[PDB]
Amino acid sequence: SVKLAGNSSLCPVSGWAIYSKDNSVRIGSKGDVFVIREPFISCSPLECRTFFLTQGALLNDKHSNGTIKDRSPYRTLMSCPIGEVPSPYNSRFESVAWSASACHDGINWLTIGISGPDNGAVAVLKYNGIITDTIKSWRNNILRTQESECACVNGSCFTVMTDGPSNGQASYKIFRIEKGKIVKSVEMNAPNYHYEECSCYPDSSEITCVCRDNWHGSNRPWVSFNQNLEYQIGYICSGIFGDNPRPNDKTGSCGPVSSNGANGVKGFSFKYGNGVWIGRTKSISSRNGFEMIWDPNGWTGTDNNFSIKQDIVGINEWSGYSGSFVQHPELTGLDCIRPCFWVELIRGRPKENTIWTSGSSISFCGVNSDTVGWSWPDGAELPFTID
Amino acid sequence: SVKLAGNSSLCPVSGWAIYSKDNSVRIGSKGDVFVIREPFISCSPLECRTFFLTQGALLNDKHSNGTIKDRSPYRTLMSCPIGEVPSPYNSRFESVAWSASACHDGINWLTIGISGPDNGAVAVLKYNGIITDTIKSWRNNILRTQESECACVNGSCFTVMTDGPSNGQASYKIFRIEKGKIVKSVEMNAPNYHYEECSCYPDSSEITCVCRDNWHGSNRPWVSFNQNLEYQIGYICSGIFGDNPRPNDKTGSCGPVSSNGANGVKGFSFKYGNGVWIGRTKSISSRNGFEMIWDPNGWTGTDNNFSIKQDIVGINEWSGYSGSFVQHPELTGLDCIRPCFWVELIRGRPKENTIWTSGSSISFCGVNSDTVGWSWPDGAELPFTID
Amino acid sequence: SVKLAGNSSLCPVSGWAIYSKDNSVRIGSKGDVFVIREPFISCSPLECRTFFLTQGALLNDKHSNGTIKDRSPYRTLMSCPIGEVPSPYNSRFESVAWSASACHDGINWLTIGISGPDNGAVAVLKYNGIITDTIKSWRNNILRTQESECACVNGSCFTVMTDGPSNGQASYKIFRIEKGKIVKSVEMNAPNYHYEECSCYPDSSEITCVCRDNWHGSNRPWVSFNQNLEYQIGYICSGIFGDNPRPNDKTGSCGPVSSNGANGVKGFSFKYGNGVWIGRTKSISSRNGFEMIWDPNGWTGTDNNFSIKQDIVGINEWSGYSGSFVQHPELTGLDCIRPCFWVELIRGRPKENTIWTSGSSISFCGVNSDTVGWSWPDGAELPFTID
Amino acid sequence: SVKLAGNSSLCPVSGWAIYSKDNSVRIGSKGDVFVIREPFISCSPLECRTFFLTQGALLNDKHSNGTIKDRSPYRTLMSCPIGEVPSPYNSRFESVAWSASACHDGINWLTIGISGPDNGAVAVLKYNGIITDTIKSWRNNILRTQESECACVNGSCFTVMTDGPSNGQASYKIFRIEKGKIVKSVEMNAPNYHYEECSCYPDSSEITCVCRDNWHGSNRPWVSFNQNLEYQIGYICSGIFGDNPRPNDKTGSCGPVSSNGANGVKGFSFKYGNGVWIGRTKSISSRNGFEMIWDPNGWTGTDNNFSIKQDIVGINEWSGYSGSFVQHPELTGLDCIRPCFWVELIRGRPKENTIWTSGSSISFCGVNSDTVGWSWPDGAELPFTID
Ligand SMILES: CCC(CC)O[C@@H]1C=C(P(=O)(O)OCCCCCCN=[N+]=N)C[C@H](N)[C@H]1NC(C)=O
Ligand SMILES: CCC(CC)O[C@@H]1C=C(P(=O)(O)OCCCCCCN=[N+]=N)C[C@H](N)[C@H]1NC(C)=O
Ligand SMILES: CCC(CC)O[C@@H]1C=C(P(=O)(O)OCCCCCCN=[N+]=N)C[C@H](N)[C@H]1NC(C)=O
Ligand SMILES: CCC(CC)O[C@@H]1C=C(P(=O)(O)OCCCCCCN=[N+]=N)C[C@H](N)[C@H]1NC(C)=O
Ligand SMILES: *[C@@H]1O[C@H](CO)[C@@H](O)[C@H](O)[C@H]1NC(C)=O
Ligand SMILES: *[C@@H]1O[C@H](CO)[C@@H](O)[C@H](O)[C@H]1NC(C)=O
Ligand SMILES: *[C@@H]1O[C@H](CO)[C@@H](O)[C@H](O)[C@H]1NC(C)=O
Ligand SMILES: *[C@@H]1O[C@H](CO)[C@@H](O)[C@H](O)[C@H]1NC(C)=O
Ligand SMILES: *[C@@H]1O[C@H](CO)[C@@H](O)[C@H](O)[C@H]1NC(C)=O
Ligand SMILES: *[C@@H]1O[C@H](CO)[C@@H](O)[C@H](O)[C@H]1NC(C)=O
Ligand SMILES: *[C@@H]1O[C@H](CO)[C@@H](O)[C@H](O)[C@H]1NC(C)=O
Ligand SMILES: *[C@@H]1O[C@H](CO)[C@@H](O)[C@H](O)[C@H]1NC(C)=O
Ligand SMILES: *[C@@H]1O[C@H](CO)[C@@H](O)[C@H](O)[C@H]1NC(C)=O
Ligand SMILES: *[C@@H]1O[C@H](CO)[C@@H](O)[C@H](O)[C@H]1NC(C)=O
Ligand SMILES: *[C@@H]1O[C@H](CO)[C@@H](O)[C@H](O)[C@H]1NC(C)=O
Ligand SMILES: *[C@@H]1O[C@H](CO)[C@@H](O)[C@H](O)[C@H]1NC(C)=O
Ligand SMILES: [Ca+2]
Ligand SMILES: [Ca+2]
Ligand SMILES: [Ca+2]
Ligand SMILES: [Ca+2]
Repeated sequence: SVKLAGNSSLCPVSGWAIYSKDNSVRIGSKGDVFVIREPFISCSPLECRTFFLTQGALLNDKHSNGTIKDRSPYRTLMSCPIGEVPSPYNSRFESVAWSASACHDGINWLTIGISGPDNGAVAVLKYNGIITDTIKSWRNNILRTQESECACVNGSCFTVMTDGPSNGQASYKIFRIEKGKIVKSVEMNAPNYHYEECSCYPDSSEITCVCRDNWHGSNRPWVSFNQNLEYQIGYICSGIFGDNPRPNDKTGSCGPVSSNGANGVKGFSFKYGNGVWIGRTKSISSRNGFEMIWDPNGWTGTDNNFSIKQDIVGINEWSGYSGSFVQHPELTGLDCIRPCFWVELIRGRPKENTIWTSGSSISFCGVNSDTVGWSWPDGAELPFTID
Repeated sequence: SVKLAGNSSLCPVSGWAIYSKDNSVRIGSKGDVFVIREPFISCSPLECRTFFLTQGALLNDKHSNGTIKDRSPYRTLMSCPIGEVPSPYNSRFESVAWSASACHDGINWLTIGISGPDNGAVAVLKYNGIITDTIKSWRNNILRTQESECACVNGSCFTVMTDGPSNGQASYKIFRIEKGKIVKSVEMNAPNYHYEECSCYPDSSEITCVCRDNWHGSNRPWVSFNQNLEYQIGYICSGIFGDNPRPNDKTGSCGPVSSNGANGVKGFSFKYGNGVWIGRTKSISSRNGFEMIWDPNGWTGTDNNFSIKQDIVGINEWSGYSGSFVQHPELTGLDCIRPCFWVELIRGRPKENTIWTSGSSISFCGVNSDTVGWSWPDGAELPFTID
Repeated sequence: SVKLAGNSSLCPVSGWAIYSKDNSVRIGSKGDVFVIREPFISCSPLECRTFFLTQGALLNDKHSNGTIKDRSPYRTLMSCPIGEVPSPYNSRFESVAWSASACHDGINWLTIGISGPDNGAVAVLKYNGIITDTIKSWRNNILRTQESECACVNGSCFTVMTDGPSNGQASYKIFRIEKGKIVKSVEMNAPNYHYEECSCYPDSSEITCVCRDNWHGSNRPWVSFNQNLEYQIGYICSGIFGDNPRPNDKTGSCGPVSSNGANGVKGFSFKYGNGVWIGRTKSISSRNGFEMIWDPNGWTGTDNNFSIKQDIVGINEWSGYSGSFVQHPELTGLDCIRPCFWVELIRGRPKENTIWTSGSSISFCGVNSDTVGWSWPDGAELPFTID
Repeated sequence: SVKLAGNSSLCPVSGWAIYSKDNSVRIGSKGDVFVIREPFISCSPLECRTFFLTQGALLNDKHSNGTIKDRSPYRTLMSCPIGEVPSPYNSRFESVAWSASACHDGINWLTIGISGPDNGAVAVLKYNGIITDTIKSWRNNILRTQESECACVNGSCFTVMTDGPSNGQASYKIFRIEKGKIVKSVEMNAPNYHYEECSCYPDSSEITCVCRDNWHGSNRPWVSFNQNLEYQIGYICSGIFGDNPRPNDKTGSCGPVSSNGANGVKGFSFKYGNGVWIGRTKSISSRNGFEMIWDPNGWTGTDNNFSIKQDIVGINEWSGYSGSFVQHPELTGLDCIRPCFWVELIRGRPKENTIWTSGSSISFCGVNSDTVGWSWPDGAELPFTID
């Protein structure tokens, strides 16, 4: 076992090849499948796993009732092999959690699970499944984290947490973690910015996080930092607006775009110099569709001009959260960090007539070979028997 | 593989971080989950497992009928990874048993499973799943043991067994076990004491057991011993009374507290010099709630004064048995033996209107970092379909 | 990996300690559990497994209909860890089979699965799951084998097969198998003997098989042989008659006891010089109860006098087949081959009002420490929903 | 780990011994079993696995509705151990796919999964579960592949893909793949030939593929090639016609036999000089029965004369696709490549009155020891509850 280096740059990619699909909701009609949301993928140097927040309940059972609710003492962070349905028969228990992150440093898994009251939640950090640290809410207002993988470089792993309002100014901290122990943290000085649910990836020994402004931004905020937590902040400048909801595409801003800026969805993007690969919903107003868009000047430039779109989920189909995950050279044998992404396909409440909310997932990896657009949606027929 | 040393002292702890939650009863509404009681956790130098006594039946099936009953030829000791629901698809078979213990010496698992008639029960000891010894009832009155992990030091493991009445004087024996073979035993000379269901942990090469006085004590008895089975006995002196039922807190005794002393619940406590960490129910009269209390003078002093309470399960929620488990330095990389605990959350009979009784579990580990009180209860909605 | 020696003698045993119980039928009321019969246990130098003949169907499903029937193209030999219920989620596939045997030589598993028409059945031999030999019926009348483990000594494994009538003289062959290849066979010259379903175990470099005379013997036939297949034959002489059905105990014979001799049940016994440990049903007329009896002169002497009985299953409870299995020194660390046994607890047809027949299992290992009699029966409540 | 050589010739075989049977459809009546079709087997140097295209749904659940349909975004390539039922609790996720292939080079698994639109489908190649290449449709008309294992020789693996009409001339390409990367491809110049769903096996360092002519041939086309993709083409000359549908046996042709040539079924055959082992349906008009036929002159000669038939599935029972798989010397310890085959037993639509279509499987391996004909059919009773 050797620590992941994380010093190479992101692989160049022309399109996105399909990597996995679990069909969780379709299978959970009959099989014993957890009610989940906030899924994400992360890889060790030997496998990729799907992590997820269960609701302590199965699909099509009465305890799925009320699962629109975000935070309870029943929620647990669990994981299973990528592409398999999350069941009690194939899932590893990770942590008690209603917000989470996880990543592998090359030697062992770090998991981060936040539970406890809204006014005093505690993140429990584990390394190889042993508790190695805790951090308690410093603003007493829903201490919360990425809902996607943390990022590792040279034996350290990194994450972002938020505490305070989700509809106004809050407080955002970056953490350096070594063998599950917090060895440094910094509070970002980011007045008028809003960071939620960051998608963070390593690139050339530094971390780049693309997050969600749930306050007053329909473009996405970003924070980038090196191993010592020296950080910079901005918003993606492209007029191909990344959040949901958002306005129609038009001239962008390098600061938060107020139009349709309140609310949001977890997302990601990958920076390539001045260019950006953006994943987003197809609808400007709800969690429908998914597409990947290459804007060669979109990280730093404000026009609404792009060079490539690839369809992922059709406009009339349900999408949800999305996030980055990477495959490092130690896993792939490549000379670059391979970028991949996942999409959560949310079914049930609030859009559909059910007692429950749950999701399935799809994922893709970036390649420089031929790809195609299509739609790979959830495919379950709702409502279910229990509804 | 190397034997666990067990020579370091208990880690200092300021609070209890949440470690696991299985949601067994909620999941067993639909999934194939064993009817269980008497769960406990124990760790090897590589993983922690949940051990439990099944009823040879699944939740929501007719064979769960009558599972208030303690002893039958259908009960088996099985185990699964911590935090996973106990199913026939993820559980390792250990022993035929209606009372049990288990622990790992650093090389292999010892399990102890008692079965047979009330007038002549036999404990079957296994090391790495091979039968290595038996011990038969010496009082012909329900030979029985810890219902939690045994404790290992320097290649030997240790347990306590009781035979005789549960409402009067009985007989209590301590055993030293090496590779599943009993190499020494002693009968404790403890007139007017009652020991049931001991929670035993290693600390500085000696074993400390905190047990249940089911006869006439609402504080908890203790027995401590070294590897040669030279032992001392007492009761926890604190007026923060540890058993359930019990009286309201008041001046304690270093002997059995007669008030509300009959009956009891399995529990634990950790000794730190003159101080004690006590886990107990919140109700004085039934198995409701759970809390951890630090009394800095409570091992040896009789006042009802404490310095720290942390809530675990709310007063209006069902609790049940609780027990110690430790994580040794060989597992954690620490310089001390880490104390942890589990709580059984009992659902069904006798408190609820069901044909069945079963439990889920929560667990916590001691840390010297920030923690919080909350309630993490079972969460199943009873009755079930089968009722 | 090293070949099992099989050169030590059988461990001396005073009684039988309980080793496993699966509760298959009770669990299969709800869980996904195979309809099985003809279970047996066998151990490698690392684990013990339960082998069984499935009916290609689950309990409580319509395809369990008609499972009184012995031979079909749907039956498969599968295995799972000892004490676990045989499900499609925990069972390894071994062979297509309606009669079987299996054993581990110290390096790999041999399995033997017989399938095909009654007039031309073929045994398929596999070593480490690769087909290594076949043997075809030589009498065109239900080629069939042990339904329990084969026996290994010094890199060779041994079994017995029968072809011809089950109610008259048939033909019986002994086979020596090396890495799944038949290297020698002999036809036993045994006029007026009947051998079915042999329970064969190694002892002092030789194999002893105790079988079932389904023709005209209520005591059990035996055949013993060395590695070169030089063999001797006899019947257990004790008047503690071993088969079911049988007469009440009285003076025995060293030849087949005609009284109630037609029909039978698979069984076993262990030879200790002139003495014998006999396992048998408690009823003389049906598959009810189980008990172990030590007769110190019963291998070679004809009196109905015994020195020890231990109860296993009560007289009013269903039993079924039973068989030997051993644990060699390479597994246990002992200086002798440890004798163990299993009992099949048959439920459904023909004794009960169901569409189906299936079994659960119990097992025990011989020890020289304290033991007790009891009853550990199946415990399912019939009929089931599907009936 | 060492690359498979693939330089020895095919083992000589006199008959086919039964290797596995899963009973998937029978078990899926109650258990949680995927709706599948297009199953196939492939082996590593350590195990054999069943690969299959799921429909993202379970048997006896409403999402099995409409599963006669071939191509959807819900279909996934998954695998499980040979002989086990394909469930979400025992199946490894491989790829998103509605057409597939897989094989092991001695070091790692290659999988090939085709998904996307009919007018632009993309094959995603993975080596050890990491995406290593893609190939996009070059004729924009259902890019598609073997539905059975690819073939490996000396660190390279080989497959055939088709793009264009299934009822007229299409385009056929052969690919050489090294560690999941396409290192060479060639378009076969095969005017008036039709290649679908090739069964390809290694033999003496070359690959032989026997396929399906869905255009105008009731005998089977073949293509053989060496590692550099120098290829030859023909049709099996025997008058024992291999496809379904077909005419009654009569004088054959070395070119496509037009009589009943439209449509087809995936199949295989093994070449032994001028002779051929043919597997085929028993019915000339539908997917009923299965039999193996040795024609000692049938590869190159046109008579309808044969030397050996062995029955596999009875004339009145449902069959389906069939395919080759091999076991190399590195797995078996033999000096030749062992030929084996599988049969898909298709149940449901279009032949039966159900909402769904799914299959079970049987397999056999070639031996030079005694064998027998029989019928090992699916055995499920249709319709099911959901119908
Ligand atoms: C902004 C970050 C964060 C601030 C607490 O909130 C996150 C947002 C979401 P999100 O998917 O946007 O929520 C959908 C709400 C649907 C409301 C429907 C109303 N109908 N009814 N009843 C889910 C997350 N688990 C949640 N995180 C935590 C930790 O709770
Ligand atoms: C005191 C130790 C021991 C002495 C035999 O009894 C233990 C106590 C308990 P406990 O949880 O306190 O029992 C709850 C009784 C509820 C009675 C309800 C009445 N309604 N009805 N019908 C469970 C344990 N398995 C049991 N051990 C064994 C070996 O049987
Ligand atoms: C004697 C050896 C052998 C000779 C073929 O027969 C064995 C005997 C039995 P056994 O348990 O004794 O059978 C119970 C019969 C119950 C009949 C009930 C009648 N009611 N109805 N319908 C099971 C075995 N699988 C069977 N072996 C094979 C290979 O078929
Ligand atoms: C010829 C190769 C290929 C050309 C696209 O078609 C293959 C043929 C079959 P096949 O088993 O022959 O199809 C059975 C059709 C039954 C029709 C019943 C009509 N009733 N209704 N509604 C299955 C395969 N998945 C399919 N491959 C792909 C990639 O779709
Ligand atoms: C990353 O570090 C490795 C190991 O020293 C080195 O070979 C490589 O050049 C670095 N890569 C980049 C892209 O900087
Ligand atoms: C869901 O919860 C509501 C409100 O507590 C209740 O009225 C309803 O019956 C529940 N439904 C189910 C299926 O449990
Ligand atoms: C990586 O960490 C090592 C060891 O802590 C440190 O000495 C070094 O500066 C770091 N290397 C890089 C390339 O950032
Ligand atoms: C326990 O033993 C180890 C190994 O000899 C030693 O380093 C350590 O000091 C001991 N610890 C204590 C706390 O006594
Ligand atoms: C439970 O057992 C009782 C008493 O034997 C019986 O009357 C009742 O019907 C049973 N219930 C179920 C669901 O089996
Ligand atoms: C531990 O056991 C060893 C070996 O049996 C013994 O010699 C020694 O006294 C013990 N050590 C301690 C530290 O108790
Ligand atoms: C069996 O063989 C071993 C190894 O040579 C030897 O030590 C032993 O004496 C033999 N045992 C008996 C009981 O013959
Ligand atoms: C069992 O089979 C019989 C006879 O074929 C049939 O009449 C009966 O309905 C079947 N029962 C079930 C539950 O399938
Ligand atoms: C065991 O097998 C070996 C090797 O085939 C042989 O030489 C020897 O005679 C046998 N030994 C015993 C103790 O039977
Ligand atoms: C295949 O290669 C091996 C290894 O060099 C060699 O021993 C063998 O003769 C070859 N086999 C054939 C049948 O050509
Ligand atoms: C199957 O689909 C058809 C057509 O969409 C529908 O009318 C029918 O009810 C469905 N059946 C089930 C069991 O879902
Ligand atoms: C096998 O591959 C090697 C290495 O690429 C090559 O040098 C050789 O020609 C090939 N050998 C055979 C026997 O085809
Ligand atoms: Ca926003
Ligand atoms: Ca008490
Ligand atoms: Ca008889
Ligand atoms: Ca054709």
